[PDB]
Formats: sequence, structure tokens, C-alpha cells
Amino acid sequence: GSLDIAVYWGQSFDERSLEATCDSGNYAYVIIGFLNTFGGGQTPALDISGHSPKGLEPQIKHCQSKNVKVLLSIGGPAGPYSLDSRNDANDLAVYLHKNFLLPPAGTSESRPFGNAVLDGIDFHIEHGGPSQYQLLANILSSFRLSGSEFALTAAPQCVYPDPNLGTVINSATFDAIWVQFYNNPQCSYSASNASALMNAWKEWSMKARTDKVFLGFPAHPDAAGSGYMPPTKVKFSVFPNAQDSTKFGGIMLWDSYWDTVSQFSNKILGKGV
Repeated sequence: GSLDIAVYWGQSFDERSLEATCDSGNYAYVIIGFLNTFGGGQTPALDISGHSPKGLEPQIKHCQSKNVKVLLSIGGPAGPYSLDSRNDANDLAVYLHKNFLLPPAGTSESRPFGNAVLDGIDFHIEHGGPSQYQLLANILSSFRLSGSEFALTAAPQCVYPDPNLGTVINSATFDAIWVQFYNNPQCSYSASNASALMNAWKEWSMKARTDKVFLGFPAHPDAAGSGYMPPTKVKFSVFPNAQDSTKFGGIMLWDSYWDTVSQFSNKILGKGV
């Protein structure tokens, strides 16, 4: 009844399985990344590091049976995704809704993850935006109000306001955001000094129009170019001030593959290493 951890999954063919990731008991959210191809005349495509999309169906259900929420992340660190036209936004919204956020209907749906129904969509938009991402969020949010309830989340970089997602975050549409306090020395843990990190956190927690702000950290030094902060340091230096915010959601970890190696979340939670 204390720390919620969101974790990205799908980043390595050889990673701990989705079902085993959920079985750790360490995570409140598992975020499958990524639908990294869409927009500009492209057909939608997943890059989930060679994992079988249809094979995820029972694993997603297992996760959900363990009261882990499972999201699909759109965009990702890189990839041929864009959302320049209003039609692109409509198309992506409908595709996501029909294939991932509703039970199957008819026979024409591609159902990448089979008959699984996901708990929401994560906006990990790292280039291009703000584009038509506001319209995409508007249409998905409309669906949130007209059928199955699901979450909308975002993964901005740590400079407030985010260049790709800042305007969409300002609409208050996201249930939660996890800020990437890494690959960005100006707003991350750096030179063994947390001042810039804590200044950035203060701003995000004050200004981000969302009920829950999570702090995103790398799970291992190799998981990001910069910004790794050891788990004892996060507990000691970040948590007392972060917990003073009514918006404190917990932490997000990049990513399950590396967390399996490092046992970062085990250390955060005080579970045996």
C-alpha cells in the first residue's frame, strides 16, 4: 500500500517474459513498447523487439489477473512515426480503439494482441509533435467517455514544457505522466548532484495538469546515455520531497530488460536481491 512502479517492456527479444515481469509483483503498470510506425501513408506497425504479438494475449491477461495494468505505448525513442494530418489522428485513434481497447468485433480487425483488451495508451512521442497529437488525445478521450474505460498516459522528456507533448499535457487529458529524468543532464541526476533533478521535479509536480506524476529513471547505467541514479540515492534524496506532492504517483523504470539484470525495483521496494 505504498510505491507504484511503472515499467516499460518489449525492448529486447531475450528479455524476461511479459507474464514473468508481472509475476515479480514489483509493478503496478507494464507498458508494452512500441507501436513505432504510423502516419504519413504508412500502415501501423509494432516494434516489440521480435516478440510474438499474438503470443502476448495470454500474458497480458495473466498480468491483468494479477492486478497489473497493461498499456500500449505509441511512438518510442525513435521510429518512422508522425501524425501531421487530422486524418492521421482519426485513423490512429480508431485503429487503437478497435484493436486494443475494445473486445473483438466482426472479423476484419487485425487484433495484434488477439482478444486481449488493454488498460490504456501511453504517448511516448519523442519527435515531431505537437503535430496532431492533441486531436489524437481528444478522439481517444472521447472514446474513454463512450465505451470501455481506459487510461491515457504520457512520457515527456524532463524539460518543462515538453516540446512534443507539452500542449497535449496542458489539456489535462492524461491520467498519469512519467517524466524521463534521464538522457538529459540539465534535468536529471548528474555529476553526483540532484539539484537539477529536484528543480525539474518541483516544476513538473506543480505545473503538469495530471493527477499523477511519476519520476522516470534508468534501471541500470547501461539503460540510458546519462541520468542513472542508484536506487539508494533515489530513496534517500528523491522520495522525502516527492512524497510531499499530492501528485506523486511513484516511479517509472526504463526498462524491464535492465531491471531484471540490476534488480533496481527489488532494491527500491526492499525485496531480497
